[PDB]
Amino acid sequence: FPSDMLRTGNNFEFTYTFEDVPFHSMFAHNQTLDRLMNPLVDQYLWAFSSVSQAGSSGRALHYSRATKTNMAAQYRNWLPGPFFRDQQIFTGASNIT
Amino acid sequence: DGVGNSSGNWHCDSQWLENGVVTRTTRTWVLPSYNNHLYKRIQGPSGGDNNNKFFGFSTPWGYFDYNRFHCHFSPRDWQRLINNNWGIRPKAMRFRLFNIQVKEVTVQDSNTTIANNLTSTVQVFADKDYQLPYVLGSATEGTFPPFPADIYTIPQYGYCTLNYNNEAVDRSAFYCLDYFPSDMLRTGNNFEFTYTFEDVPFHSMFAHNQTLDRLMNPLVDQYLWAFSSVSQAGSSGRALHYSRATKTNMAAQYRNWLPGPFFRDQQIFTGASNITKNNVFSVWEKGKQWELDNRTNLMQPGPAAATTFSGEPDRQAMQNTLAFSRTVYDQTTATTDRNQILITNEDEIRPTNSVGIDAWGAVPTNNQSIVTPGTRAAVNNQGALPGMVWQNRDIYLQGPIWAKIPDTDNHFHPSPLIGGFGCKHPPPQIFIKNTPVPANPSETFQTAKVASFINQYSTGQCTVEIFWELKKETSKRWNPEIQFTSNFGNAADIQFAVSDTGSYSEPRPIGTRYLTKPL
Amino acid sequence: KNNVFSVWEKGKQWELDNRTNLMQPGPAAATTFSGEPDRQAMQNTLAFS
Amino acid sequence: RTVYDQTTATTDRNQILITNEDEIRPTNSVGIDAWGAVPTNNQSIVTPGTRAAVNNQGALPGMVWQNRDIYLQGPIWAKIPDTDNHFHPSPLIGGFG
Amino acid sequence: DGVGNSSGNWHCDSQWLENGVVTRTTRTWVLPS
Amino acid sequence: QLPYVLGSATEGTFPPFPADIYTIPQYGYCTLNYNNEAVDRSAFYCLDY
Amino acid sequence: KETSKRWNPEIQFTSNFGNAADIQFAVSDTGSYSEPRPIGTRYLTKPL
Amino acid sequence: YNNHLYKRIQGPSGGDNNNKFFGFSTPWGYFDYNRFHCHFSPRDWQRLI
Amino acid sequence: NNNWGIRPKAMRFRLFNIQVKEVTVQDSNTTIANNLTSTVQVFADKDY
Repeated sequence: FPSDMLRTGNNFEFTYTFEDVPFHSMFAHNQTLDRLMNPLVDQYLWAFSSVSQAGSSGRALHYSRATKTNMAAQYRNWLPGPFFRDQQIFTGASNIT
Repeated sequence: DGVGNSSGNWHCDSQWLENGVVTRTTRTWVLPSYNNHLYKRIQGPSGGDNNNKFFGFSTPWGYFDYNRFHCHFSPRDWQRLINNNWGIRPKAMRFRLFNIQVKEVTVQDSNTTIANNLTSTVQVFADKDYQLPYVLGSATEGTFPPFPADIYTIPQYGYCTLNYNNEAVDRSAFYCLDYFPSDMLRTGNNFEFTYTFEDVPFHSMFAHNQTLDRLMNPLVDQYLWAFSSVSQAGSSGRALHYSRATKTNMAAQYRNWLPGPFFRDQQIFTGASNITKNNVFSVWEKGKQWELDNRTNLMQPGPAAATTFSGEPDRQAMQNTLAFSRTVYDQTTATTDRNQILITNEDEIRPTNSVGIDAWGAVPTNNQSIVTPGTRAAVNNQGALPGMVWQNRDIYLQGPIWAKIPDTDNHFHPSPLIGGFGCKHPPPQIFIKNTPVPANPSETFQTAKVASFINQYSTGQCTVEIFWELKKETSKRWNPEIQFTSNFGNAADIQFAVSDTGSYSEPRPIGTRYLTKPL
Repeated sequence: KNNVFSVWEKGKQWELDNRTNLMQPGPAAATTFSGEPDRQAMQNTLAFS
Repeated sequence: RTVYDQTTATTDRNQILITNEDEIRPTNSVGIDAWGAVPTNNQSIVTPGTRAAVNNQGALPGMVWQNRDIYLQGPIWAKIPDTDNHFHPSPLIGGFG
Repeated sequence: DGVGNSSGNWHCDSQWLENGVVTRTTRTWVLPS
Repeated sequence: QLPYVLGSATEGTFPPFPADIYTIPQYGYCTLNYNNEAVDRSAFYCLDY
Repeated sequence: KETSKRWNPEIQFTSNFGNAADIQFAVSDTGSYSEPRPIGTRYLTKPL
Repeated sequence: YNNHLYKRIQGPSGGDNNNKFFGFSTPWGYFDYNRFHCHFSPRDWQRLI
Repeated sequence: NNNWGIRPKAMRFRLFNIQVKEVTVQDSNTTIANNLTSTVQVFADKDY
C-alpha cells in the first residue's frame, strides 16, 4: 500500500463521515407487547374456544369473544422478535446450589 | 358563535372518483362522565393465573374509535368497491366535531329530570405526537355503529403499563390527560382537524389465477437434471440415478419460489357430517400460542394461511379465521351456534400460502449411510427463507382498518396480523371529556377534596371523512369472474337492512378478494 | 456407502394445498465439507446436459 | 473492571461486570423459556391433538424486537460483511453495523 | 362575548427551551360566597 | 397480463451454438385447479384477444 | 353511470360453477368454444 | 400448433394428486432465450468471470 | 438533574369560562341552576 512516512516534525491526519445508521434506542418501553389493549373494553372478534361432548357421541363447537377479563386469549397484531433459546443458570447465593 | 346557531351539517354520502373514493360519514354520540372525574388505578384479577394479570389506569376521558370498515362504507359501496378494483389504501382524513350540547341530570323521588346547561363546556384534543398509550390498534368495542341512524356511546379510555403480575414495576408510567393542552367547547363552538396517511402498500383485493408451484409451462420439460434415487447394483454395489423433471412429473421439479412463513395450527370439523369426528379439547390446551415474559398468550390470528384444503370445506383451521357478530350490540360473549356469528374464509390465499392444517414441509434429520437409513421430520413452524412470497389476510367490511406499528428497533413485514394497514404514525387518538362542574361549596373554607359534582353528560355529532386511493384492474381474462352478489332469494327481511324491530344486522361477512390476477 | 432410497422419500420437500413438492434447489448451502469432496448434498446442486 | 487484568478465567463474579438485558423484556421474550408451541398433528376422535414447544423461531410477519443495548464498555461498531444478502444487520454484540 | 362561546382553552403542558422553561398549568376552581 | 412461463427453467431455449436452428416451443399455461378439474377462479386467456 | 343511494348490496352477474371439468365460457379439450348460460344486462336496480 | 385451436390440457388421471394440473394449450409459440450460454460464448464467459 | 440554577422571569395569569350557579334548598333537597346575568369581579393588586 502507499503510506505516509513521518519524522519527528511530521504529523498525520484524516477525516471520516459515517454512513446513515439508525439511532440506537436509549429508551425502554412503558408497555408490554401483549398489553397494548384497552383494559376497560372487550373485543368484538369471536374465536373458536373449545369442543365439548353433546350427548353420547355428539360434539359441539364453542366460540367466545375475548373480554377485558381474559387477555390471554385475545386477538393481537404483533409477535415477539426472532428467538433462539438458551439454557439457564442460578446466579445467586440461595439458588447457586 | 351562539346557542341558536348550528355548528355544522350532516354529511353521510360517499362519492366515487377516478382512482379514488371519499367516504364521509356522521354519527350522533353521547359522552358519560366517567369515574366521577377521577383517575383510578385498575388492575388485573387476583388469582394464580398470571396470564390475565395487568396493571394500568382508567381515566375520566373518552375517545373516538371509528376504526372498522363498515363505519365508513355501506354494503353497496363496499360491493361497488371490491368487484371493480385490485387495491385500496387510505390517503387523507378529516375529523370534525360539532353541535355540542351538555345536559344536566337531577334525580329526585325516583324521577329523573334532564335540562341543558348552556354554560358548561366539553374539552377535546387529538394526540398528534403519539405520546399516550395507543389503544386503537387492538380490535375492541366502542366503534361507530355501521348504520348511520344508530347513536354512538363513546368508550372510556384506559391503558395498561409495564407490570409485574398485578403490582407495578418501577418503569411503569402514569399519564395524566389533563396535562395536555385541550380545546374547551361550549354549544356554539366546534372542533376540527385534518390528517394525512403515510405511504402504505395497497391492500391486494385480488386473488391469484395460478398456484405457486404451477407457474411452469405444462407443455415442455425441464433441462435441469437432479438426483433421483440410489439403487442396488449387484450385491454390495450402488448406483446413483439422475433424472430431468418432465411435464408428466411436476412434483419433482426445480422452482424459484417457496410459500411464505408458516406457523401450524390444529384442525376442527366444521360441518354437520364431520362435527362428530372432533375430539374433546380446548384451544388453550391443543392450540398454538406464543409467550412473553412469564405469561403465555394464544397466537390468535397468527400469520395468514389458507384455512382449508381444496374440496374439503368442512375441515378447517381453528386458529386463523376471524369471526364477527352480525350485530354490534349483542351482549353474549360465548355461543355454541355458528348461525349467530359470521365466520371468515381465508381460502383465496391458498395459491401462495400453505394451508394451516398440514405441515409446511419436511427436513432430513440425519446423515445417511449403509449403517443408518436416513430420517426426516415434518416442519410445523418455519421462519423466513430466501425466496418466500406470501399474501396478507384480507380486510373485511367488519374488520379493523389500521394498527400502529410499535416503536422498536426492528420490524419484519409490519402487516397487522388481524388485518389492515400497519402505520408508523396512525390516525391520532381523539380524546373528549366533560369538564367537571362542582356542586355548591361549604361557604367556609375547607381543605377536603371536592367529591360533589353536578351530574351531567354531553351529546352531539361527529363527521369523519376519508379519501381512499384505488388501484384499477387491467385484465385480459376472457371468462367471467366471481363477484360479490346478494342472493337470499325470498326472505322476510332483506339482508343488510333493519328488521321490523328496527335493528340493523349484517347477515354474512364480506372480504375484498374476488377479482383475480396471474401469479 | 450409500443406502438404498429415493429423493421422494428421504429428501427435503415443501407442500402447498393438497400437494407436496420436492424443494429442489432450496436456499443455497455449501454442497460439501472441506477436504471431503466425495460426500455431498443431494438436493442443492444444479446439473446440466 | 480494569483493562489490564491478566486473568483469563475466574470463579468470582465480583471481579467482573455482568450486564442485564431486562429492559427489552416487553418486546423480546426471555431466553430461558420457549418462544411458543405448535400443533404437531391433525386431531380426530382416533388421535388426540399434540403440540410441541418452539425453541428456535425465525422471522414471521408481524414481528418486532429490540437490539441489545450499547454499554459504556462495549464496542461501538462492526463492519457488515460484503455479501449478497443481509437480514437486520445489527451486530449481535452491540453497536452500529 | 356570549353564553354559548368559550372564553379560553385548557393549557397544562410545559415546554423546554435553551436556557429556560415555561410551565403553563390550568385548574378548575370554585368560589364560595 | 398473461401467465409467465419463462421463469421456470424448461426446454425451448436458443441453442448455445449460433449455427444450430431454434424450434420455437408451444405456449401453454396452468391455472388454479382442484386436482385435474377446474375451480371457479381459474382463468382462460385467449392470445388472439 | 349509476348514481344510487341504495344501502344494501345488489344482484350482480357472478360465475359459479364450483368445480368442473371445463371452465365456463372457454374452450374444451376438443378446442370448441362454448357459452354455458345466457347473460342479460339488467342487474343494477333503480327506483321506479 | 394444435391445428389452430385452443385446447384444454389436464393432468394425468390417477391417485397421486401431486402431478395433477389444469390448464390450456394455445396455437402460439414463444421465444425463450433465457439462459446465459445463448448470449455468451465460452471465451466471452471466461473473459467475463 | 441537568441544571445548576433556576429563577422565575415572567408570568401570565388568565381567568376564563366563568359560570355562576344559583342554589335553592327546599324540603332538604338542593337545586342548582345557573344564573346567566350574575357577575364575578376580579382585580390584581399591582401596587401592593
